[PDB]
Amino acid sequence: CDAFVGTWKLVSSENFDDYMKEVGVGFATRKVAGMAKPNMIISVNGDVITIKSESTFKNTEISFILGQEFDEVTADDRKVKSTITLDGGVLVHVQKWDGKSTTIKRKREDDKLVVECVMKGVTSTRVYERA
Ligand SMILES: O=C(O)CCCn1c2ccccc2c2ccccc21
Repeated sequence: CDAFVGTWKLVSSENFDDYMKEVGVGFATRKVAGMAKPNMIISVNGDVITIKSESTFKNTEISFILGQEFDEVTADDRKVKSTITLDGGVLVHVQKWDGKSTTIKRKREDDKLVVECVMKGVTSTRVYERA
């Protein structure tokens, strides 16, 4: 994946509070996270992909190789087992913790980067555009 490379700003978000709630995010965290308009910076150095998220809420960063499981501390402080693959141009990211699972799909659509977050019956869609 490298059509994903760049700096991306959040411009729209749907159902993100519902999603965080379903994931188990406490109210105090949802409040600040929900108002957040993060900048997402994606870069690639060989087989290592780095995704940063910067906002007044929290700075986070993951570095990974496609198809190799890694430990992630999420923005909401979950300790999860993450695996990311590239599937028909789609970056598919699964987080597993406590017998639960959530999926984040990042895809390129026109000049948008579209992020779909799924937890149980809840689907949240977030759109980023180049900074
Ligand atoms: O990438 C996204 O836009 C949503 C998935 C990752 N993510 C955040 C990104 C920016 C700000 C807060 C959060 C957040 C909060 C809880 C869980 C996942 C989260």
